[PDB]
Amino acid sequence: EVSELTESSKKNVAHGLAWSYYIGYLKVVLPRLKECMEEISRTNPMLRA
Amino acid sequence: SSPARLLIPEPRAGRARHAACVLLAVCFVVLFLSLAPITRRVCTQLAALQLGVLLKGCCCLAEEIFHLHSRHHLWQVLCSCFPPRWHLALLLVGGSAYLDRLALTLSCLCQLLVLALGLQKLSAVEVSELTESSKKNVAHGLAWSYYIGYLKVVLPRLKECMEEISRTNPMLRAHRDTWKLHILVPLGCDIWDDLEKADSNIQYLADLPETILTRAGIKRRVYKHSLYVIRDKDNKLRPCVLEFASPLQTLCAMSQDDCAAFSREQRLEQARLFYRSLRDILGSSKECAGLYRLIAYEEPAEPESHFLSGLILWHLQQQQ
Amino acid sequence: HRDTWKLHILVPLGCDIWDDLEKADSNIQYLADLPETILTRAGIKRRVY
Repeated sequence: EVSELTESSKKNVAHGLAWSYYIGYLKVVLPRLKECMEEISRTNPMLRA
Repeated sequence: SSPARLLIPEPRAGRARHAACVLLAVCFVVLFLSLAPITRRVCTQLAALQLGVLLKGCCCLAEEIFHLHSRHHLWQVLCSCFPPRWHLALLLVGGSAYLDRLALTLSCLCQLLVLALGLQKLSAVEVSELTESSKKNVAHGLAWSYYIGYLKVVLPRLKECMEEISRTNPMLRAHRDTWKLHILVPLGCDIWDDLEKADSNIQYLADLPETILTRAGIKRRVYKHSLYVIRDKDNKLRPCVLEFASPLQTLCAMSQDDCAAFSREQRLEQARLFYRSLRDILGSSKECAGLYRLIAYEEPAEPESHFLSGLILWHLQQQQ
Repeated sequence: HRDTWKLHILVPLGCDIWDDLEKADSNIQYLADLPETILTRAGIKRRVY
């Protein structure tokens, strides 16, 4: 029964989109943000504020 | 407080069991107010209600006999069809039989008539709970995301890319019936970054540099595909356009994470389901009518150093 | 300040050039420096904006 329930629903796309977005983009671009912004913060006082 | 307003549906608190328990306590309290042989009738009715799941399991195994070889390969089929909480049902049936067959006949008649008519179905609450409780069903989402993001934007623009490639070197102009992108989807999760290293007979022929640029999350289109040359036997050489499935790398990275708690058997099942979903999605499409050929293989137990090359050569031969 | 809307050019009669002009004198400090990439395609330099 549980196997048929998993197979039949072809529209459970939310979990797939969430995990795909996470692994593909956020796990690889998020950590290198503070270091990428500090260099601009060195010359722009507005970002430093 | 908040300019907007959100009502996030937090999951069920599971207080239905508490309501059932308090109702049962109320029933016991009522029975206390205002006898012994009625326990036999209660047990017989419990056995009559329990034999329904036994009938359902028998029917399920009768239907799963053909899928036995494909999924379970004899004990596994009956283990899957029958819920493990069935020994007490057999005990109740045996006790009812020993205590006493018209009653059993009418009880089983009613049970299997209800089962066959299919008037007992699932309401919205339980199906929604099952939908939102199974956290790991990324197969369909990954298939749809892959198709929309990649396969619906580069497959139509495949004739012109290879046309300029053939303009650069007319070698692949001779082969015109194999002008479609080949996709490799191993049922495991291993992915080779240097496909020339996976097999000794696969060698590059043309790979022009290209930069993949994303501006605020918007990915730029890909205008180049890597052309290869699979060495046949000492008769000729054949070119190809080869790719791997990024969602399989997604499954691999999911399995690597500790917080995901994603195992190996689940990974295999999800990979097979993703393969089936992608095949069914591409089968009923229009833009990608015949501009693709996806190859699914399971790595063999015996060590073969030229397995993939032979498989793709066979796919090319049937392609012709 | 509207009457000082013109580019200033420093030409020392020697040849010393400071890469960080904020370090040449203690009273010169940045106010705005947005990132920009200088691209030359086959010797053709892109305009500076």
